[PDB]
Amino acid sequence: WMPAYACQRPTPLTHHNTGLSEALEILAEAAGFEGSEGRLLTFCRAASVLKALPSPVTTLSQLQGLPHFGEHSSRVVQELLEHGVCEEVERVRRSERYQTMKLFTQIFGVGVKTADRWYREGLRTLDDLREQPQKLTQQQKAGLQHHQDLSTPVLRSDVDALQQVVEEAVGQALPGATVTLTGGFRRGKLQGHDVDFLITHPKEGQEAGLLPRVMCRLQDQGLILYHQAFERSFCIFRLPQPGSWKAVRVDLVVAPVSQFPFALLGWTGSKLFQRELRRFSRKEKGLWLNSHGLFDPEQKTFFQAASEEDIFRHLGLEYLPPEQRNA
DNA sequence: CGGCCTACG
DNA sequence: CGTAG
DNA sequence: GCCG
Ligand SMILES: [Mg+2]
Ligand code: NA
Ligand code: NA
Repeated sequence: WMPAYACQRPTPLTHHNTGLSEALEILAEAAGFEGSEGRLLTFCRAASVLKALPSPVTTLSQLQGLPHFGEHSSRVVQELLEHGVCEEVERVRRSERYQTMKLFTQIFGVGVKTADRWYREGLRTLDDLREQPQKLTQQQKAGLQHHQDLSTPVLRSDVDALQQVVEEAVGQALPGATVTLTGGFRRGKLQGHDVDFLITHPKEGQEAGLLPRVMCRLQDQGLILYHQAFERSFCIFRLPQPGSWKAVRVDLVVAPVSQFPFALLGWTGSKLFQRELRRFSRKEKGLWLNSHGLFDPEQKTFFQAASEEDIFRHLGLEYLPPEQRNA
């Protein structure tokens, strides 16, 4: 009844099993901190299955037959239903390792492998990292410098202000170029931790060289605190606020218009949705999907898509609008 | 047994 | 390695 | 951890 791939089922933003999914996602995150991407994926997938259910799970029997629920994920739900807590989840939550790995990997520029090395070296707090700055990349220095602001929710009012200044810079750099809001905000989220924009031009080839021109124009307006030929720019903007400013993470992506449906699909997410869609494409349909195109490795050809709907159709999938891709 | 998404900076 | 969805 |  419940399809096994997340791209085969609608997942709305608001759902009925948040307590259960959040517990499984703690175990997924902890699996990642220990270097087990496979266990992370299973727990992510199991959490996502619960997000797609039409009603609250109140009895363990409601799990029978569900994909990605085996002995371990079922026991977690069982304990939560019977007792309101899962001992394993609580042990993880309270552990110094989990808390510190979460603290460090939430820094922009720091992933699991870097966080784990620092943990093994005895580091535990952000001030510990600040006390040893030669051990930081430029990206990490920027992540730590702006960490307070980057932990503040980005609101819709911020998104609208950012879209205006990005549209102004893009228009100065290339008349006729367009700016599309992607990421979680396109899926209907009201808050986020960053803002994602996709930039193109209707005439194929005119977007060559656009992103450096856009960045130069934003920097000369004093809008850029941090950035790295290129097509993805991971920025920190100086966003004006009444009497002051705050740092905000902004991603700017350029795509030629021939690739725009693929980039729009990829950058709209969710992350799990897109991993599942790429897995489905290759494993079930024998086609290779990324944010540039959909490749048939037998014919050695690329699928010409005019819309996201075209891509779903070519993959034999029922179309899902962005607000149902919240896997 | 062995895969688990697939890119760019 | 980091980043992204 | 789950499954093809
Ligand atoms: Mg985002
Ligand atoms: Na990080
Ligand atoms: Na982003």
